[PDB]
Amino acid sequence: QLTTESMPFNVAEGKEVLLLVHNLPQQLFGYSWYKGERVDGNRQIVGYAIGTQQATPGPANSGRETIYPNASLLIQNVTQNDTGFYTLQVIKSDLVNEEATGQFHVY
Amino acid sequence: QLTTESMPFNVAEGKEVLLLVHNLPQQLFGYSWYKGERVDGNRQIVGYAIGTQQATPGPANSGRETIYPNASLLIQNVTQNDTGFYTLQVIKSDLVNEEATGQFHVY
Repeated sequence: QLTTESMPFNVAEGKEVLLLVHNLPQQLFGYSWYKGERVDGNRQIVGYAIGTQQATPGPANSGRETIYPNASLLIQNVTQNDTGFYTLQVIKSDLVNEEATGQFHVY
Repeated sequence: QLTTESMPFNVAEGKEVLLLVHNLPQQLFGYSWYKGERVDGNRQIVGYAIGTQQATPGPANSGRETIYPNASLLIQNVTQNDTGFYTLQVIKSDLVNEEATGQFHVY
């Protein structure tokens, strides 16, 4: 059920893009965003815990990523290298997690 | 740094194998074992919350696997088709997750 959408999909280099998160599961611990099509802690952008309400930057964090409590990912000042796919992992309390993947284009 | 290693790597058809998990990072949530070299909710074997102590079987559960508090995974009555890769995801509490992938063969 979990899906993500870009807003706007096509983004002008310089201003922001919003990756909305739809159909969030229930029973949640936190979120994890990754740069790419797969879940990879080596390319993790940010890790946010709901209970502690504090986010931790991953290896691929550029400082331009503000995360929202609904796991939505905002990227201000989009670079041509910020283009491509973005993967979200929603960590459920029963450790049976869910992942969605989205993308946006940059000119 | 989180690594795993099959023990033994070369397994006799029908016998047992253990995927030792060490270099475990402190401050954890729980574990998730997947069948394959990628983290993927459908090929999930087991999910374990270390504070609920609860262990929920995934869609890839064959009832031969057993996860331990030390995150290790043991597979009994090993068939030859199991020859492949297994991915453990260690969920931190800062939600910056670590992953290790194990390998074992059956002769």
